[PDB]
Amino acid sequence: PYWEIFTPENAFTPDDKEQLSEAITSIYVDYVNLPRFYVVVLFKDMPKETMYVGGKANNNFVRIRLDHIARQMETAEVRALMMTVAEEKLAPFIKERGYDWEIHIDETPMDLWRTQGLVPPPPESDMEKLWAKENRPIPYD
Amino acid sequence: PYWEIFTPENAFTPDDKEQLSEAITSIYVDYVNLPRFYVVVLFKDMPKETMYVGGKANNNFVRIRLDHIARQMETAEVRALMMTVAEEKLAPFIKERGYDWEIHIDETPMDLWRTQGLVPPPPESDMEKLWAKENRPIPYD
Amino acid sequence: PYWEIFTPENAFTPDDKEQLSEAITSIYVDYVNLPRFYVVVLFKDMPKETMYVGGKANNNFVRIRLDHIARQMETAEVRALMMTVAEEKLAPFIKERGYDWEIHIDETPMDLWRTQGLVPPPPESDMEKLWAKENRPIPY
Ligand SMILES: [Mg+2]
Repeated sequence: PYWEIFTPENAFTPDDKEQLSEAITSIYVDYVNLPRFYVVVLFKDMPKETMYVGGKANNNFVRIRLDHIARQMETAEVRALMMTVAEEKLAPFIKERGYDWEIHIDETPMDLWRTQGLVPPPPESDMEKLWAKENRPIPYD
Repeated sequence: PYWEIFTPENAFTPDDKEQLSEAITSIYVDYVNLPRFYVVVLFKDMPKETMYVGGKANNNFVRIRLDHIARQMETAEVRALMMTVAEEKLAPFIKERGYDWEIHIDETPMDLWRTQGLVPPPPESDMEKLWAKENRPIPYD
Repeated sequence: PYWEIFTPENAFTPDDKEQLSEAITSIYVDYVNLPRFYVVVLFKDMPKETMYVGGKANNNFVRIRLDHIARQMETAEVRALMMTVAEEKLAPFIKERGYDWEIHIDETPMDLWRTQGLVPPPPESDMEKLWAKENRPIPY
């Protein structure tokens, strides 16, 4: 997963970002058994007067966009659950701190993706489980 | 709509950005009566020697990328019209100020999107018309 | 092609960025005769404690994402070749300098794309060849 989180400048401390990125990572570890290192979260500070909503600056706004590469979600129920779980992980840092926020996901081709130069193994394969156990990309054939 | 506009550092004043984001919002309001707050425009300043076109730094270049989430464009005619209107709104700020520029759009899944933790209502629904009237996301069932 | 390259602060000098974007550009020029100016590379410096991998800051990490707009890659072999050649161009600047790195591609619709306000010509068309030779969008 590839997460971008656009925030007001200095909204989050390093400890905040660690805790939030840990919560996001736990989504994929708990629900999909993904290797932890698949989960990338990029925090991007946005100065005042750079984020515009409906033609007006919103300096109290967190905008989230992510790509899902590793898996495709095939049912309405699973797709709704992903959005629900995402909101649960985010709420302590965003909603409950008074920010406005919005989030969307795109699904991108699994075969156009490399990590440390390696082709990630098939979903739910024994090799994927090994990558998850050691939490690193291990060369294989 | 989710717009990213990468510009040279200090290309636009806060007033420029408000006027441009307003022009962008008007595309969607005028043609379909979309809720205004669906339209997000993110301005990102890029310092010199960070944007490379054909292998050479171009410090006079505005690159625009957007996601369409709320609606799909189903005919060639509508898709061409969208690009035409986009160029019209952009021209006073970009082309006419001597910038080089390029723009593209991706369409992403409508059902993997939440605003203020809420599921946006169906297109052309009474609830969508209410969201547009109040220009706020209102909880519903 | 639309490339975003996220790096640790001050990882690359202007000369580094010039050479790397030239290498990336050579992919499309050499293999498909794409117009050079189609290839855009954006470098984004990321300060310490802004890139998190598996819940921990990785301050030694280069993340690459690109969109392919102009054409689609229709076979497994071509799609694999693209990733292989990309890794080859990147290695002298990233892998060989000791960074961790990751890359992925999305394919976006050809007909929702304009450059200098113009409709790009059809792939492999006579007009595309003129755009490539002059390396600029020629009204037509
Ligand atoms: Mg896409």
